[PDB]
Amino acid sequence: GVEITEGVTVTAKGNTEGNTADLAIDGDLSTYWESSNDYKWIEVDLGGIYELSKIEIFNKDEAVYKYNIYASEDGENFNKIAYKNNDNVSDSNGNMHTIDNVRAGKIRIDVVQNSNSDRVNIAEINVFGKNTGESLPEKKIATSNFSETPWATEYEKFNSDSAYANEKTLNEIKNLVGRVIGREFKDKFIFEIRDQLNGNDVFEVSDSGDGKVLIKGNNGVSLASGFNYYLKNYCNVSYNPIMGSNLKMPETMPSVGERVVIDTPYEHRYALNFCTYSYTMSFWDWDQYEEFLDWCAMNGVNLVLDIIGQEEVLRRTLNEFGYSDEEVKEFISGPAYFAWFYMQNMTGFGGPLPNDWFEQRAELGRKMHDRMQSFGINPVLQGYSGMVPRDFKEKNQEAQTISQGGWCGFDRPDMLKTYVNEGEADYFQKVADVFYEKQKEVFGDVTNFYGVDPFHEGGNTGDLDNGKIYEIIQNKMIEHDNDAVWVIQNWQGNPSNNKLEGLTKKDQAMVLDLFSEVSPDWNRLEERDLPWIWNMLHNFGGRMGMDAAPEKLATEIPKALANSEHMVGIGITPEAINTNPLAYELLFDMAWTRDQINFRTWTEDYIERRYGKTNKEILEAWNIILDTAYKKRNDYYQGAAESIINARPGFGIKSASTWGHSKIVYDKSEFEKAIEIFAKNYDEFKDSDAFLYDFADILKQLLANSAQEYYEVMCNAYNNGNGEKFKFVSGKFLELIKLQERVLSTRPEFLIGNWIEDARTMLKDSDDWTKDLFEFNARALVTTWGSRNNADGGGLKDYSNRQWSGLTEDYYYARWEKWINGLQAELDGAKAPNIDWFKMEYDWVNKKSDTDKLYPTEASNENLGELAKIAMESYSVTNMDK
Ligand SMILES: CC(=O)N[C@H]1/C(=N/OC(=O)Nc2ccccc2)O[C@H](CO)[C@@H](O)[C@@H]1O
Ligand SMILES: [Ca+2]
Repeated sequence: GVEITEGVTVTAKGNTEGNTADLAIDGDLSTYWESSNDYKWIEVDLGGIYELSKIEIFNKDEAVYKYNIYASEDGENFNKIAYKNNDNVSDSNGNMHTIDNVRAGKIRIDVVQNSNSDRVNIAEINVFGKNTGESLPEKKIATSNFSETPWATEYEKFNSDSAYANEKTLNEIKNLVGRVIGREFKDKFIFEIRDQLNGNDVFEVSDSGDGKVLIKGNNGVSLASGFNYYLKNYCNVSYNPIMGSNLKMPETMPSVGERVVIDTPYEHRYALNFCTYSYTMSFWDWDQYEEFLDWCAMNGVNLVLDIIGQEEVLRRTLNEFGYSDEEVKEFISGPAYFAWFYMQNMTGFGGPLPNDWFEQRAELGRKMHDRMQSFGINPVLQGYSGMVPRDFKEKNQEAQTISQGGWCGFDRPDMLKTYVNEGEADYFQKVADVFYEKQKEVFGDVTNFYGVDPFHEGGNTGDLDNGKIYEIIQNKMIEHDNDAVWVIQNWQGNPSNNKLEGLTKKDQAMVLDLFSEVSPDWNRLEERDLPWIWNMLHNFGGRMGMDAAPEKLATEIPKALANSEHMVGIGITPEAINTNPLAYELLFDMAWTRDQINFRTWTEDYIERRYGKTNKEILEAWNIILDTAYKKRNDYYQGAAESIINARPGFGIKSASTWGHSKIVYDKSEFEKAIEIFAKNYDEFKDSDAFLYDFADILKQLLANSAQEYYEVMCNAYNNGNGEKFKFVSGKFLELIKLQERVLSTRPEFLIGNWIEDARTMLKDSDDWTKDLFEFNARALVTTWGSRNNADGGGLKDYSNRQWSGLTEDYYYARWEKWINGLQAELDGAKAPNIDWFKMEYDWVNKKSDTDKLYPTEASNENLGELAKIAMESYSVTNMDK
């Protein structure tokens, strides 16, 4: 050994009674620790630093277990030293793991799998090593106050000094040019501040007289919109840092000709759903955020949801009410779940966050507010409605809370009673006062716009009056910022008129009609004289598929402007920004007109600048897309139609996610014609990346569509009990998925490995524990979402399903192959079992890039034209009989 038989202790973050953590180290094989929740790990302190040579683990039974062992010599960093990932059963002899004489004062054992239960266990753990004579070192989470930073000095300088602020802005608009099209095009522009045009945001583009482009605008985003206007209408250039670009500039800067002056009737152009921060932006670095804000300003956006670094604000707030930093970390979710954590739906899951997290994200948020200030983009910060942890009373006995029940199998945080009786302590007032103060401490006065949404998708209003709740929440927000505007989401008829009528100051609230392009609900808001924004939702969960509503955008936005007195803006509220760039380009365009436009000729113009060129055939393919996947519909529907490939296998499947659809409302063979045309023009257009993007989009749409048809043939073949029929069609079905995987390999944005690597690398000098945990977050979100009770009982299984390379191969295909094998076995042998899908899915979720399989961050050289012809030939609906 030698075995460390003394001074060793252990902690855990949950257990089923009375299977406490100490039962893992009590020398007794008949006693065990057992997990109760999603913290499936224990932490052994060794009473000093040892050089470990061996670690021995015993489980309570003969099930197959999988786990990862991490160690620390500094008490801060936990690095992986051992793991079990083989399918061998536990037995009476235990598992012995050799350690490379690694210095360790603490150990973590994360038992990520148990073949017999959702719940995990360690009966005993023995650690063998050589005592170093040393002891683990002492360090507390500490963050800077905004006012004490270079950010505050800069922020105030912009605020007080007009000439400085203008210089800063103009220089930023110029840096934007250098980032977007290249440094060599920067001095080809002259940027000027002008006034508003009758109280409206405005830009101008004209010729300087010496071959440069002169652009005027009342602020940053107006300038960047003039820049984009020039690129789009004169340079035939189209920028989308997420969904494909044409950035090929002419040899000479083209002349503007006659001067243009373009204003917008809208006070706000809005961007972001709480969900975007999770489904898309979870693992974004500053570079990705910088890109995004350039694209924002260029698209006219001046109002943007901002929850970056809100974990520090909450930490400082909770610290005042009896919570340690560790307890705060247990409250807050992991980095993929902030959407539903800030919307009061869930706690804990994916966590705990590393100690490093707090400072890094406060800094990222300060960085973002600096650029936003330069552009004149208002962030929407956080308001406070009463959200507290479920043990808030234990720590603050006089506090009055309301249990909020569950959300999709998760426990919702409590909610402080917004008001109490006389003679009762008012903890809404105490905690709200701290919250707004700590939010100032972390970021300063950066905005008058605050977002909070009590009772989002459920909860419980207890004994309280609905209107009185919304009266007090607003009054309190205005208390700490007299100019405050409470940004309120409008989702599925909530908040009701009765909550909304509680708003005593209508000017200081702004309601986001979240789903205005499928299900508008602004009439109720307009009738109550409430300022409101018209929003395109479009995207649910980052689910992919050809789908957009260009005609409604072209018509309904200007029509709403004319039919109303309280529409203060338009915007986007997608759950992910990863799909259908047409929709988002058209919506932000609709801000700069009071008249309806022609969606058909708009598209004709759009595709030319996107591909860099156009022709008769490419146009007619896009008309086919407009006539099919993009055709105006009048039904209710959430998201693009879902692919059967991404569905949990079975009979009578009508979607992949619980409240989704797989119904194709257009003619499939008609849509396939677009792919024929794209393939026919491939060689001419392959120099365009945005063309390849769209080709991959419609081609993977073609194969999703045909897969559905093939699935029904093979289902009919089994239900008719033969047989070698089934083998054939089931085999052609799996072959189709293998072709799909090749299609998806062509796009960097469709690679699972990019999502995952971004998770593992988003902070620097992270230990293996943090990287592994963040990869858990990335895997789980796009698949099971949560654990068994969240995936199954909760309805969240495959909610965020992705048509992604690697994921399709190792997860979607694998599910379908097992089920086929399957039915075949029976049809020949009998009979086919019930497959416990979650088990199989969570197997993949818990795999790690460094020990299991590293997914590529690099696209393939596969030929889409060629791939398209293979699709038309063998895997199409058009040729489906042959
Ligand atoms: C799981 C998830 O992300 N659900 C989101 C969500 N789900 O909406 C649905 O697709 N449908 C659905 C919503 C409520 C009840 C049943 C289905 O939309 C809301 C607004 O975009 C978000 O606030 C919810 O977080
Ligand atoms: Ca024991």
